[PDB]
Amino acid sequence: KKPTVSVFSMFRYSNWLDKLYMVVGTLAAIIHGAGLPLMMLVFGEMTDIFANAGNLEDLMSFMNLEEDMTRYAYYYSGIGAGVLVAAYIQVSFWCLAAGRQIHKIRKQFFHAIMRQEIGWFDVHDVGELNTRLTDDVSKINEGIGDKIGMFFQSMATFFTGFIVGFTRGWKLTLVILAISPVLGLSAAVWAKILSSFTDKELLAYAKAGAVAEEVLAAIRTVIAFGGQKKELERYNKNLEEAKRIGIKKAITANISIGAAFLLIYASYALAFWYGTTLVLSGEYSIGQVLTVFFSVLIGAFSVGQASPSIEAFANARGAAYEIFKIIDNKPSIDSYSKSGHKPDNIKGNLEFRNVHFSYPSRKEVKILKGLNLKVQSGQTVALVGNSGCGKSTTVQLMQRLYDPTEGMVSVDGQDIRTINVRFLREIIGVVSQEPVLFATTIAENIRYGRENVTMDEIEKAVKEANAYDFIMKLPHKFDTLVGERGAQLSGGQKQRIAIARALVRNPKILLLDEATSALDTESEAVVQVALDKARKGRTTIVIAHRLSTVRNADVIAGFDDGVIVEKGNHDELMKEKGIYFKLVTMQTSIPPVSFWRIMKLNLTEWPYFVVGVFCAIINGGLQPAFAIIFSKIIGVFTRIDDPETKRQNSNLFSLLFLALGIISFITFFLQGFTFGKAGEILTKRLRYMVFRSMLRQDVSWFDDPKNTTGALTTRLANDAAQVKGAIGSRLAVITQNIANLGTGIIISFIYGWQLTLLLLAIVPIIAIAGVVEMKMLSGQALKDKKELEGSGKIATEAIENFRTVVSLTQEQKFEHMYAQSLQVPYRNSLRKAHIFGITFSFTQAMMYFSYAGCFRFGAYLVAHKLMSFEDVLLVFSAVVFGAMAVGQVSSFAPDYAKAKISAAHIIMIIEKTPLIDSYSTEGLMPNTLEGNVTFGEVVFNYPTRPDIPVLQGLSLEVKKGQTLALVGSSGCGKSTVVQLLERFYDPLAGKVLLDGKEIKRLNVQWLRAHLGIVSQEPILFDCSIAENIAYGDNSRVVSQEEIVRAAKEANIHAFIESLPNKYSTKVGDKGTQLSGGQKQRIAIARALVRQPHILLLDEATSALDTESEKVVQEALDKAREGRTCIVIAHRLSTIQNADLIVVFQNGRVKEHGTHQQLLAQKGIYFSMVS
Ligand SMILES: O[C@@H](COc1cccc2ncccc12)CN1CCN([C@@H]2c3ccccc3[C@@H]3[C@H](c4ccccc42)C3(F)F)CC1
Ligand SMILES: O[C@@H](COc1cccc2ncccc12)CN1CCN([C@@H]2c3ccccc3[C@@H]3[C@H](c4ccccc42)C3(F)F)CC1
Ligand SMILES: Nc1ncnc2c1ncn2[C@@H]1O[C@H](COP(=O)(O)OP(=O)(O)OP(=O)(O)O)[C@@H](O)[C@H]1O
Repeated sequence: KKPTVSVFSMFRYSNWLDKLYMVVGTLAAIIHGAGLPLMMLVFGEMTDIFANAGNLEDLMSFMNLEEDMTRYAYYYSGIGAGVLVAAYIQVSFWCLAAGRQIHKIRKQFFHAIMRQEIGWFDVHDVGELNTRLTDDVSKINEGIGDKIGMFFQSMATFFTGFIVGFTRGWKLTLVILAISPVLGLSAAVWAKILSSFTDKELLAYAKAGAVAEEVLAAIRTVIAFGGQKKELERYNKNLEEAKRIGIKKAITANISIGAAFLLIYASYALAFWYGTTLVLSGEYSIGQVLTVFFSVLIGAFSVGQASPSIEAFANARGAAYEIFKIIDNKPSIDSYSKSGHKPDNIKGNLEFRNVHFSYPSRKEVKILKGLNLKVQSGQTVALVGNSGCGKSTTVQLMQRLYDPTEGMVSVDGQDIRTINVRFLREIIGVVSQEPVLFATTIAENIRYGRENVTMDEIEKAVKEANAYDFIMKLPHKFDTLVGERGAQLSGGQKQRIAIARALVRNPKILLLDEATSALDTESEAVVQVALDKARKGRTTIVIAHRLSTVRNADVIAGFDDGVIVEKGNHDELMKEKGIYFKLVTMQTSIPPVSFWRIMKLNLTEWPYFVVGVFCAIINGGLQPAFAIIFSKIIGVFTRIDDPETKRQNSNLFSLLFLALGIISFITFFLQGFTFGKAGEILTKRLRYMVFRSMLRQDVSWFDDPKNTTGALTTRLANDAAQVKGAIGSRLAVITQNIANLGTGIIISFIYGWQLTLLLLAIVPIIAIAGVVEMKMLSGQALKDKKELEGSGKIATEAIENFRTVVSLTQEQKFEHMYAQSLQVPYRNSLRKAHIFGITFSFTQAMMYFSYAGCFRFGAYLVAHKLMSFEDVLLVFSAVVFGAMAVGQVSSFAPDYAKAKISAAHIIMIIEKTPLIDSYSTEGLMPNTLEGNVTFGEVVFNYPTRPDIPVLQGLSLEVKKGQTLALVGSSGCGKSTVVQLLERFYDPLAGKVLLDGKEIKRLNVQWLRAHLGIVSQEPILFDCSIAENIAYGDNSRVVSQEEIVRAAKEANIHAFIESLPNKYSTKVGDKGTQLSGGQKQRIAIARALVRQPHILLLDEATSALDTESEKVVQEALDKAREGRTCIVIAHRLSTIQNADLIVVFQNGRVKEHGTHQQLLAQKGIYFSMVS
């Protein structure tokens, strides 16, 4: 973060080869940059040879104009040969040196990250650390890459040009030197603008991007509450600012380039005026004036080309400071370490004694105050207590995830503090609540625990757990491919295979932490069976929720208020009547779009396009005008006239130069203004329409795997801003290229056809040379960050779940995987360095060889009296310099192909029409609904995978005032029925009624606004508390009285009153931290403001504590009252407070009856409640 680090300390991983590369690259760069200010020295003397003979011929009316020009053809070929070799060395060597140093840094930085222990990752954000690995290293690479050689080349050009200017003629050099600072400043500004191109500016758009992300991620709730119009309004309000910022950016860029060109042409005019004054006197010659002026001007404008390199180097140092800080940091308990104490046969005897512990982030407070245990081999320890006493702190402390501030922990006599770190974490097997799985196969995940394991032990471990049927029935058996972070598998299966993975390690001291994790009922029972199967000959500390499995335990340690007080088995705790007994009583592809359609999108802004095309014509018509004026101004001295006529003509031509500069600035500003405004308006309109279309489309469209939230926001952020490049930029590029190149070719053919025909063969190569130079100066080949995606995925999945990784003792494994994934792109970059170097060198050298070829043929033609020197200059400066300008213009513009590809998607999504339209005004909104929801033989299938049906003709019938309960396995039709009753999807078959009226003819907006729902998981908006609670009945301004009475009804109007600012806190962020109980209560409060006639809930309490669950449950029970409320919950939570129970079996209903019938009969419901 600090750029104040020594220059040479940056080059710390420099081998001998890298240092030799740097020195030879620097020498080659100094050589290469001395060519252009030297070609204007040969070009000056060549002009004198042509001009001197021209005076002699005119006086006589071309003897040695063909012999002398032979020598100067060699000089151009020599300078071109040097640039052919020097430029190859400069670009390739510096890129090779940087490509090698960064490879060491990238591997070494990942070595430091894995070395750091838990606690370092608490202070250092995992997201920020992941960002530094992928972006800061790239910043370093850009800083120490080709830009250093570019800086050396620019400085060499500056010094060589000024030396040549002073040596040839000092009088003219001083005049340009006086105005040199402003030229250098303008060049530096233009270079910084050019380098800061091709990177998307999302700082302005982030405001709207946050809203888009939150809406699209939570599209279910937005559709449920019918707030889509409000979200669209908010999105437009946010979009306006980004539109303004984009307009300003475009205007600034065009102003900068226009100022650069204006200064160039003004310098031309002043220098030529003073040069004519000198030449008429006789101090100088036309060739000497050309040499001095061109050399000094190139030198002055080249000192600004090195400006981006200095800033890049400073930023590289600043970004490398933190990376080097992490590298040289030594953890105290690092897993690597160096050997350590290691017993042969550790029997296993845990020991806690005076354990005082505090979390490093908040060490001012303490959680542990003297925990002490005496569990020996073969026993079992259980922990019971309230939420907040620190029942997982000891779990993390046992396997040396931290260090106790006071006291000691011992195992088998010896203290843990003197023990080999790898051995300890190897003998300590652990499981947690979340069964995190890696992207590799199930068998590969199993092998991840211990590498040197064959298939036989994996089979044994799977047999021990419960997977030898679940994975065998699945395709691909053991090697089943885990995809999309374990999308196929569900929670219980992941937990079972995580138990198997823990079994694979064959540990000696097991350690379970909240393994239950409320995995419904059957999954929970199976997990408990697997857990008890696992615990046979192992010292375990079993922390369990619901406090039912803790009954059977050798020592049920009572974790209450730090130091454990309650102790003993169930009978002793029952006699003592402590926290254990109390809580026990408590519990018991797309075809391309034609250019015409894309053009029609921005048709409403036609005047902008008209003015822009006119300005593009006037702007592109400037290079041939410059060629004509240059040829005329040199021909003024070529011919024999009287001095006064020469002076007057030269002054006229200088004024023409100044007028050209003024026109260039004006047209650049106007073209930028018009085209930028048109593009920004088009982008805003496209984003608005795409967002509206996305909101209108049904849930099935979002459920499609291609249409993910990330993909949709990427479309809305990138493609809707790239579409503008297929109309305005395309028109400007084509118009400018035509109006310069065609005009130059036509003018050249009129004045000379032989030389034009010869020069028409190098035009493609010169244009490609300009394109290559412009695509290297802007770093377009360096902003790319592809071919490292696999390594980035490995790094992310190893740094995000670093706790599981460090508990699994796998650092060398991930290090080697990262190195292997980095190996191939290293060699690819090494080859691409040479490829790019040779391409740049050849393309640059063609520009130097063109002089020799063109002027040799021109010498022949002039000798044989077929044209004049002025015509040769006109043809050259119109066919070659025009080609350079064509190549440069065609590169400083967005790519046309990607623009049309994005426009295809934009046009596809804009015109899309849904099935369940959410904007259909047609409807039959009645007076009052009695909430009679019935289902008849309804068969439904998911749209993404219409292969196995979910519903098999359900039959359902509910009257007003009756509370219906439905129970079944997890993932069954209950959630799908909830979705379908709200008309989220379309049933394939069956009928849905509502007070005798079919659901087809009911208005969608009326239905979704006529009832309220509570989501299975708590979903919250980042708006204020007042807005988040007023996000219920929309299209109506609500008062605070309704809000407060709903909060009172929801049993939440205590915590809100116990908060600063009351009903104004920024909910979902800052320090609100509602946990889960308060989130559920505020969600049901938001659902209660609408006063729905029918209320739907689905597993509100899923993974809450043993205290906040009761408050939410009683709030739900109170909220029902006289409403047609459907309820899905965890078994006895609300199943017995209802009236009728519905049983689901493979989607279709199984039995229908009251509680007494189902309980008395030996049915499935009795089976799962026995
Ligand atoms: O390609 C080399 C070598 O070019 C030649 C070699 C040999 C003979 C030649 N004969 C005639 C013309 C070029 C010749 C020169 N580039 C030409 C292109 N510069 C670009 C550039 C881009 C767009 C508009 C104007 C400019 C000009 C300088 C500049 C300043 C800062 C950042 C970038 C640049 C500027 F703003 F003033 C870099 C140097
Ligand atoms: O092709 C033109 C015009 O380019 C464009 C025209 C219109 C629109 C454009 N839009 C985007 C990019 C380029 C555009 C640019 N060359 C390249 C830049 N000059 C090079 C050059 C090289 C290094 C440093 C400074 C310069 C500048 C002039 C100069 C004088 C004598 C010999 C060569 C040159 C100078 F010493 F003062 C020639 C014109
Ligand atoms: N990442 C963390 N950084 C700092 N303090 C934390 C962090 N996680 C938890 N704590 C604090 O550590 C203390 C003990 O946490 P505790 O073990 O009770 O966590 P838990 O997730 O509720 O688990 P358990 O229910 O098993 O006890 C609490 O005061 C808690 O706020």
